[PDB]
Amino acid sequence: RNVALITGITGQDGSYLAEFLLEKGYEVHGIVRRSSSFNTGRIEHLYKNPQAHIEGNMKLHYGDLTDSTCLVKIINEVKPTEIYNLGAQSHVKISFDLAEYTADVDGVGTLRLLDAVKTCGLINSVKFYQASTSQLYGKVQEIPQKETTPFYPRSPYGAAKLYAYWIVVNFREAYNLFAVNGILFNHESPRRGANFVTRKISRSVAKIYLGQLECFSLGNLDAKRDWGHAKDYVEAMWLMLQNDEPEDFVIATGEVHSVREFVEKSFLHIGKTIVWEGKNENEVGRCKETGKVHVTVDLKYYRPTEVDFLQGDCTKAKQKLNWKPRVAFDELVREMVHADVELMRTNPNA
Amino acid sequence: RNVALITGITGQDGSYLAEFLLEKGYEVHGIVRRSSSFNTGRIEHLYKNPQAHIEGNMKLHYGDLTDSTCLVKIINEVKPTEIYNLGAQSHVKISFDLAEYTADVDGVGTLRLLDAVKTCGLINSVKFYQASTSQLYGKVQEIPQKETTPFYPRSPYGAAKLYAYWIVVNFREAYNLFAVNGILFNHESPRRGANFVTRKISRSVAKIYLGQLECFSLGNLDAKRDWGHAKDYVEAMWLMLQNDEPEDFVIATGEVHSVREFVEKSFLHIGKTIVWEGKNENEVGRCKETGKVHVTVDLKYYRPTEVDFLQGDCTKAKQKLNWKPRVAFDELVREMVHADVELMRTNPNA
Amino acid sequence: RNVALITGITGQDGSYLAEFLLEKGYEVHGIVRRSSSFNTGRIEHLYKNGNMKLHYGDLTDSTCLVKIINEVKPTEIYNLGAQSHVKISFDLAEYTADVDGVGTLRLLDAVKTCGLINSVKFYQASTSQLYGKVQEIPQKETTPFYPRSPYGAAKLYAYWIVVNFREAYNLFAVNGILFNHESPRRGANFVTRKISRSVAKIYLGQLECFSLGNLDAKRDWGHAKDYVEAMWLMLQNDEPEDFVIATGEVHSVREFVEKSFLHIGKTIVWEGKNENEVGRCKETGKVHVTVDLKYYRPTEVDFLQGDCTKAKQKLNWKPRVAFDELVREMVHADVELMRTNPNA
Amino acid sequence: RNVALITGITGQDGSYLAEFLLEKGYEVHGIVRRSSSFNTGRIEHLYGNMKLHYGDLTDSTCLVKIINEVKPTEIYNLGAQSHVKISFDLAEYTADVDGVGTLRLLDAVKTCGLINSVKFYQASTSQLYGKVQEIPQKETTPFYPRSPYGAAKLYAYWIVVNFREAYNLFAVNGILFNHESPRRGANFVTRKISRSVAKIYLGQLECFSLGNLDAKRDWGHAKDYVEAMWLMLQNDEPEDFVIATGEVHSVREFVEKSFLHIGKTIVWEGKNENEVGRCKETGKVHVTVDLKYYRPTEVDFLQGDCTKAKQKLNWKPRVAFDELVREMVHADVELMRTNPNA
Ligand SMILES: NC(=O)c1ccc[n+]([C@@H]2O[C@H](COP(=O)([O-])OP(=O)(O)OC[C@H]3O[C@@H](n4cnc5c(N)ncnc54)[C@H](OP(=O)(O)O)[C@@H]3O)[C@@H](O)[C@H]2O)c1
Ligand SMILES: NC(=O)c1ccc[n+]([C@@H]2O[C@H](COP(=O)([O-])OP(=O)(O)OC[C@H]3O[C@@H](n4cnc5c(N)ncnc54)[C@H](OP(=O)(O)O)[C@@H]3O)[C@@H](O)[C@H]2O)c1
Ligand SMILES: NC(=O)c1ccc[n+]([C@@H]2O[C@H](COP(=O)([O-])OP(=O)(O)OC[C@H]3O[C@@H](n4cnc5c(N)ncnc54)[C@H](OP(=O)(O)O)[C@@H]3O)[C@@H](O)[C@H]2O)c1
Ligand SMILES: NC(=O)c1ccc[n+]([C@@H]2O[C@H](COP(=O)([O-])OP(=O)(O)OC[C@H]3O[C@@H](n4cnc5c(N)ncnc54)[C@H](OP(=O)(O)O)[C@@H]3O)[C@@H](O)[C@H]2O)c1
Ligand SMILES: Nc1nc2c(ncn2[C@@H]2O[C@H](COP(=O)(O)OP(=O)(O)O[C@H]3O[C@H](CO)[C@@H](O)[C@H](O)[C@@H]3O)[C@@H](O)[C@H]2O)c(=O)[nH]1
Ligand SMILES: Nc1nc2c(ncn2[C@@H]2O[C@H](COP(=O)(O)OP(=O)(O)O[C@H]3O[C@H](CO)[C@@H](O)[C@H](O)[C@@H]3O)[C@@H](O)[C@H]2O)c(=O)[nH]1
Ligand SMILES: Nc1nc2c(ncn2[C@@H]2O[C@H](COP(=O)(O)OP(=O)(O)O[C@H]3O[C@H](CO)[C@@H](O)[C@H](O)[C@@H]3O)[C@@H](O)[C@H]2O)c(=O)[nH]1
Ligand SMILES: Nc1nc2c(ncn2[C@@H]2O[C@H](COP(=O)(O)OP(=O)(O)O[C@H]3O[C@H](CO)[C@@H](O)[C@H](O)[C@@H]3O)[C@@H](O)[C@H]2O)c(=O)[nH]1
Repeated sequence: RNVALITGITGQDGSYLAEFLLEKGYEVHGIVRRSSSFNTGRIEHLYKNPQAHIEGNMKLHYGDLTDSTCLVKIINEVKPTEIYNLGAQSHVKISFDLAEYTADVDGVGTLRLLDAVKTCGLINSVKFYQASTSQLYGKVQEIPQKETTPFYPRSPYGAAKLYAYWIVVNFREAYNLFAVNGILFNHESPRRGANFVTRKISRSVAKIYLGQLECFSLGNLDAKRDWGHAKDYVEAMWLMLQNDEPEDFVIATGEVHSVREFVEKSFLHIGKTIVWEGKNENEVGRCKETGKVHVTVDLKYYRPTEVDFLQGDCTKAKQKLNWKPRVAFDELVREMVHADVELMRTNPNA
Repeated sequence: RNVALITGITGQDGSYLAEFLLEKGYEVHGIVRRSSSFNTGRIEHLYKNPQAHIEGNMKLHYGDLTDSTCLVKIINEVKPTEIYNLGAQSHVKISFDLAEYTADVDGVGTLRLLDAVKTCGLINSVKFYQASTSQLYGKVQEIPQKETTPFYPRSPYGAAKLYAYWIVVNFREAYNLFAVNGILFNHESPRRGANFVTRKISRSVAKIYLGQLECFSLGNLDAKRDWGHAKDYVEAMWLMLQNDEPEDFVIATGEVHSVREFVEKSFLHIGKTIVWEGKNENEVGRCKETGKVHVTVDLKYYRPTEVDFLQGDCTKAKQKLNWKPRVAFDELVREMVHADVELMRTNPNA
Repeated sequence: RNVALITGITGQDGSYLAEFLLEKGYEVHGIVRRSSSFNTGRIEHLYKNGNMKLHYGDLTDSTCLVKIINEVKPTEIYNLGAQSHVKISFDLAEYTADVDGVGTLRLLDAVKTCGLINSVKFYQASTSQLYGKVQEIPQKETTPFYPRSPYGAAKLYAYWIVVNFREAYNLFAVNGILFNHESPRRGANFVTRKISRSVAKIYLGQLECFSLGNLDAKRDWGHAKDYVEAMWLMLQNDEPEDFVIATGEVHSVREFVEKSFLHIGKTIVWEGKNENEVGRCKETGKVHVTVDLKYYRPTEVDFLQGDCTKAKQKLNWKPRVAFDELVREMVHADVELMRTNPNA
Repeated sequence: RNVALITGITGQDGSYLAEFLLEKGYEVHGIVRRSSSFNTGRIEHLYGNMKLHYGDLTDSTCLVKIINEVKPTEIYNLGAQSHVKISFDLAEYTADVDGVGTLRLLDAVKTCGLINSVKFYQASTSQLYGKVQEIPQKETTPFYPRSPYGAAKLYAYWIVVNFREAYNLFAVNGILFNHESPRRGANFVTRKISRSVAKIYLGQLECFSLGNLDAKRDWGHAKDYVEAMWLMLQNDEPEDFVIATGEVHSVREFVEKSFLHIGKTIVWEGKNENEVGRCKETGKVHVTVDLKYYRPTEVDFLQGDCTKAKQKLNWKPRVAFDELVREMVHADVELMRTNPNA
C-alpha cells in the first residue's frame, strides 16, 4: 500500500512527480487551490477519462496551505505513507512585493502541514519531503555549494524557505518524524512557469521566429545558474524517501552558465547570432544577420538583493542514492525552444 | 480623472466590468493572484498587443486580499477614484470545507481593503463598491426579497459575506466613506465558472451532443433561482457609484426557474426531450426519443443547509438608477449551450 | 461526567462562571493566554493551593485548540474569549475580527475535527451590541440586528456561524444575547468601573477630577454573577435555543455618575453642554467631572433595554440585582480597595 | 529630535529600556496589548514623556497607524511570545508574532516613507545557536535552532538582514544571551527558583519541582543589556553583536547558590526524575524533578564571546552570576514579606 499526498500538484514539479509515482503503482492524492477558472492544465491528462474528468488512481482535493482545518481533514481521509510539500509562492522577484503572503504559505504553511500530520496520529508512519532550495545559499559562502556550506538568504522567499528548512529539522529531532530537506538547484522544462527566465527566453525567441513579437526586455544578464531538467529532479525526491535514514541532500548538475549565454544559445536555434552593445540598463542584443534589435534591459526585472552565482556539488547524493542528472544545459535549451515554437505556431495567444 | 481598481479582475464579473470601464475611457487597474500557470484567460484580449502581451489602458498588479502591505502599496500608487471589491472564494459548496479561508478572504479581506483606503488618506475621495449577494437572504424570510428583507445566512460563504456587508455600512456611517452594497442575485454567462450549476449543465449537455459523455450527476433538482446575464449586471455596479448618494440596491430579474427547468431547456437545444422517473437520490432523466439515461442524482452534490428559493425585487433600482435587465432566462440558456457546443468541438476537455 | 472548557476564563464572566461550575462539582478547564506578567488575578483563589486546570492557548492558533479539546474531551464549551471593548475595536478592527469572529469558527471546527459534534454542548457569548440602532423598545429575540462597530460586526459573524453549525450538523449550540453586566471585577476601562474607581479616589483625596465621553447614552445594567447562571441554564435546556438575558430597566451614564457621587455625600450639578459640559459638587463648589471628545465612539449605540420573557418562561431565570444596588456595591468596593491599597 | 517606539514595553527589557531612554530625555512611545486585567505593572511608576498605544504584532493596520503618527527616530522590537517551553504547544502563534510580526514592523517603516530616517533594533537571541557548533559562541558561529521559538527568531534575524541589504535601512540584530532581574517572568528558571526559595525562607512554601538540572547557561542582568541595545543604534554603521557575560553555570548551581543565601545547603540524592534536593542542616526535602518541565529538544550549553562588542561599542557587563543570584533572592524575600500573594 503506497499512498502519496502532493501539495503543489498543479505546478511544474508536482505534475512530473504525479506521473512518476503513478507509473510505480501509487495511489496519488493532490491538494488543489480553488480557482475562478481552470488551473489543472499540467495534470488534466492523468484522469481515467480526461474528456469527462473522471478520476482513476489520481484524486484531487480542494485546500490551501493557509487553512489549518482543511489540511487535517485531507490528511485524516487520505492517511498517506508519503507527503511531498511542493506547494509555495515560488517566484523570487514577486516575493519582494508579496513578502507577507510568501512568509505565510512557504514558512508557516510548512509548520501547518507538519502539525496536521501530528494531530492525525501519523508522526511515526509518514515520510515527509520538504521542497528546500539553493536560494538558501544566497550570497554564496563557498564555491561550489554542498550540504555543509552555510546559508545566507537574499529575499523574502529565501527567508521563508529557511524557516521551513529548520522547522522540518525540529520535527525530525523532537518527535522522530522521517522528514528530509531536498536542497534542489534550478530545474526547468517545457512546463516551467512563463515568468522564470529560461521559459521567458524560449517563449520570446519562438514568438520572434514566427513574427508575433519584435523585441523583449530582461533584467540582470550576468547572473549565473546551475540548470537541470525537472523530470530528472523529481526522481531524486522519491529516492530521498526510500533511504534507510532521513538525510538532507543537494541535487544539481555542477555546471554553470549565464543568462546572457541562455539568450545566445536560444537564438542560434532560430538561425540568429546575438551581438551585444551598450552597458548597464542601456545594453541591447542585436541580430548580426539582419541588424534588428531583439533584446533590451529594464530595471523593473532586477532584484533589490541579487543571488549572483549558484553551482551545486551533489557528490553525497550520487554516492548514497545513485542519482545522476541525464539532461545537460545544451539539450535543455534545444528542447525548450523547440517545444515553444510548436506551441506558438499552433496558438499565437499561448 | 477616472481611475478604477478592481479586485477579482480575472473572474467572470471582473472581466466584463474591465471591458465596460475601458469603453467609457477609464484607466483600469486590477489585482491578480500569483499562479503557477496563466490565470488571465478572461482578460488577455484586453492587452494593447494580445500576441505579445503588452499593456495599454489596463494595468495588472500582483496581490492578495490576505496580504495587508500589498493592498496599501497598490492603493497608494494607483490613487483610484473608484474601487470594486469583487475578489472572493465564491463557491458555496466549497465554502463548507474551506470555511476558514473563505472567512479570511471574503470577510476580513473586505475590512483590509477599507482600512487601506483609510491609511492612504482617501476616505473623502474614493467611491467603494462591495460585492454583496442574494445568499445573505438564505432561508428566505419574505417572497420576493428586497433591500429591507431580513438576512438569514446558510453557509460559511453567506456568514463571511454578512460580515463584509456590515463592515462596509460601518465605514459609511463612521467616516462618511461613499461605500455601497450591491445585493446581486445569480448571474451567468459563457465565462461562468465550470463548477456552478448552469455552466455544469451547458458543458455536460455539449459533451453529450458530441457523443463524448453518456451521463452526468446533479444534486438538488428542485432548487429555484433568479438567473440574469453578468454583462447586464456589471453595468448596475457602475451606476451605483454614479449615484449622488451612497445607497444599497438589489439587482435581479424578478423571474424564478428551477435547476430541473434549466436541464430540460438545455437538452431541447440539442434535440432531446428529457422525461424524469423515480424520487430523491434515485431520480433519473431519460431521453424520450432514444431511451437513454443522461442525468442521475448523487447526494455528494447536495449542501448541508440548502438555499431552496431566491427571487429578487429590484423596484428601488428601477426607480433610482433606471437599470433594467436585457437578457431573459430563455436567451441565457440558448447562449450558454450554443457557446459550449462550439467550444467542445475544438477541445474535448473543456 | 461534567467537564467544562471555558475560553476567556481570566475575564470577568469566566471568573464567576468557573466558581459557579466548581460549586456544582464540575471539572473545569480554562484556556489562558501567555503573558509576560501575572494575568490570573480573578481566579488565583480557585487553586488547590485541584478541579480547575489551566492550558496555554489562543483563539488564533488552530493546532492548540484541537490539542486542548482532544485532551479534555469536554461535555460543555463556553466561548467567552474575546477582545471585548467597543471603543478599542475601532483602532484594533482586524485583530477584533480575527479573535471574536474567525476565532468562533476555529473553535467550532476544532469540535468537528475532534469528533465531538454529537456529544458537546456549545455556548456562544453573543451580545446586545447586535441591536446597535433600534426602533423596537424593549428589544427581544425577534428584534432585527444592526451592528455599529467592528466589535458588533465580528460578533454578528460569530452569531451566524454558530447557527450554521447547529442547522448543518445538528450541533447543540446556542447564542446567549446578553445585555451589559458589571461587578467589582469589571474591567477598569468600562464606564461603570471607570466611574466607581474615580469617585472613590475623589473621596479619599487621591484624585480631584475626571473626564467622560457621551453622558446621555442609555443602558440596561445587570450583575455578572446573575448572568453566568443563565449561560449554564441554556445548556441544560432540552433543545438548543437562543435567549435574551437582561434586567428590563434602563438608565443613563449621567444617572450612573449622579448616583455614584451621592454615595460619597455629593450632589452633582451640571453646567454647559456637549464637550464643554461639567459636573460640580453643590455643597463644596468643586468641579469633579468634565467631558472629552476622545472618549466618544464614531458610531454610538444610543439606547439598550432588554425583554427576557422567553428566558423567564423556558429557563425560569430572573435577575436578582438592579441598577441602584449595583451602583452602591461598585462604589463601596472601590472605596475599600483604594483605602487598603492606593495603587490598586 | 529623539523619539523611541518600543514594542514589548510591558515586558522585562522594555521596562528597563523605557527608564533608560526617559533619563536621556527621549520621548518614549510603547505598544501595549489590550488585556481584560491590568498588564502595566512594570511601568506604572513612569506615569509626561511616556505615551502608550493599543496594538498587536499581528494587526497590520495598527502598526502603520502608530508608526505614521509617532514618526520615531529609533524602533526597538522587543515584543514576542518569549517562552521556549510554551513555544512547543503554541508553535503557530509563536511563528506569527516572533517571525512574521518582525516583517510586519519593517514593512510599516517602508510604507510610512521612513527607511532613511529610522534606526531599527531586533531582539535576536542565543537560542539561535541551539545545538552549539563551537564554544564559546561568537557572531560567526553557525546557527542551529532547537524549538519553534528558535526557528521563528531565525526568520526574524534574516528578514532584518534583508531590509538592511536591499533598502539601506539602518537595522541591527542584538544576539543577546540570557538576562534576568527582579522583574524577570516567574515562569523562567531563575525567577522560579528565587521566588520559591524566598517563600521557603518565610515558611510560605515547603517544596518545588524543576526539570533538567544539568542545563548550562550564561546569565547577566537586564539593566546592563538594555544599554547595549541603545549603543548598537548609536554606532556609525549597522552591525550585529553578541552580548553576554562569558561565564557559564548549571541550573543545579543556581539552585545551590540561591539556597545558601537563606542559610541552607542543598545535597542531592537519586537519579533522573527521582532526584531530590535535601537541606543538610534540617534533613527536609525542598526540590523535586518532574519530566513535564523538560523540552523535547533541549539547548544543553550556552556561553557567549562578546569581544566584538567590547572592541566596537566599549560595552562590558557590570553584574555577574554570584551578584545576580544574591540580588534576585533578596528582592523576592522583601517582596514576599511585604505581600504574601505577590
Ligand atoms: N528550480 C525550481 O523549480 C526549484 C528549485 C528548488 C526548490 N523549488 C521549490 O520546489 C517547489 C516546486 O517548484 P515548482 O517549479 O513546481 O513551483 P510552481 O510551478 O510555482 O508550483 C507551485 C505549486 O504550489 C501551489 N501553491 C501556491 N500557493 C499555494 C497555497 N497557498 N496553498 C496550496 N498550494 C499552493 C501552486 O498552485 P497554483 O497552480 O494554484 O498556483 C502550485 O501547484 C516549490 O516549493 C518551489 O519553491 C523549486
Ligand atoms: N451570481 C454571481 O456570480 C454572484 C452574485 C452575487 C455576488 N457574487 C460575488 O460577486 C463577486 C464576483 O463574482 P464572480 O462570479 O465574478 O466570481 P469568480 O468568477 O469566482 O471570481 C472571483 C475572483 O476573485 C479572485 N480571488 C479569489 N481569492 C482571492 C484572494 N485571496 N485575493 C485576491 N483575489 C482573489 C479570483 O482570482 P482567481 O482567478 O485567481 O481565482 C477571481 O478574480 C464575488 O465576490 C462573488 O462572491 C457573485
Ligand atoms: N456586559 C458584558 O460584560 C457582556 C455582554 C455581552 C457579551 N459580552 C461578551 O461576553 C464575553 C465575556 O465578557 P467579559 O466582560 O467577561 O470580558 P473580558 O473581561 O474582557 O474577558 C475577555 C476574556 O477573553 C480572553 N481573550 C482575549 N483575547 C483572546 C485570544 N486571542 N485568545 C484567547 N482568549 C482571549 C481574555 O484574556 P486576557 O485576560 O489575557 O486578556 C479574557 O479571559 C466576551 O466575549 C464579551 O465580548 C460581555
Ligand atoms: N534572556 C532574555 O530575556 C532574552 C535573550 C534574548 C532575546 N530575548 C528576546 O528579547 C525580547 C525581550 O525579552 P523579555 O524578557 O523582556 O520578554 P518578556 O518579558 O516575555 O516580554 C515580552 C513583551 O512582548 C509583548 N508581546 C507578546 N506578544 C505580543 C503581541 N502579539 N503583540 C505585541 N506585543 C506582544 C508582551 O506583552 P504582554 O505583557 O501583554 O504579555 C511583552 O511586553 C523578547 O523578544 C525575547 O524573546 C530575551
Ligand atoms: N525571472 C526573471 N529572471 C531574470 C530576468 N532577467 C534576468 N533574470 C535573472 O535570472 C536569474 C534566474 O531567475 P529565475 O529564473 O526567476 O529563477 P531564480 O530566481 O533563480 O529562482 C528559481 O530557482 C530557485 C532555486 O535557485 C527556486 O527556489 C525558485 O523557486 C525558482 O524556481 C536571476 O538571477 C534573475 O535576476 C527576467 O526578465 N526574469
Ligand atoms: N454547483 C452545483 N449546484 C447544484 C448541483 N445540483 C444542484 N445544484 C443546486 O443549484 C443551485 C445553484 O447552485 P450554484 O450554481 O452553485 O450557485 P449558488 O449556490 O446559488 O451561488 C452562486 O450565486 C450566489 C448568489 O445567490 C453567489 O453569491 C455565489 O457566489 C454563486 O455565484 C443550488 O441550490 C445548488 O444546491 C450541482 O451538481 N452543482
Ligand atoms: N468606556 C467608556 N464608555 C463611556 C465613557 N463615557 C461615556 N461612555 C458610554 O457609556 C456606554 C457604555 O460603555 P461601556 O461601559 O464601554 O460598554 P458598552 O460599549 O455598552 O459594551 C459592553 O457591553 C456590551 C453589551 O451591550 C458587550 O458586548 C461589550 O463586550 C461590553 O462589555 C457607551 O454608550 C459609551 O459611549 C467613557 O469614558 N468610557
Ligand atoms: N523555565 C524552566 N526552565 C527549566 C526548569 N527546569 C530546568 N530548566 C532549564 O533551565 C534552562 C533555562 O530555561 P529558561 O529560564 O526557560 O530560559 P531559556 O529556555 O534559556 O530561554 C530564555 O533565554 C533565551 C536566550 O538563550 C531567550 O531567547 C528566551 O526568550 C528566554 O528568555 C533550560 O535549559 C531549561 O530546560 C523549569 O522548571 N522551568
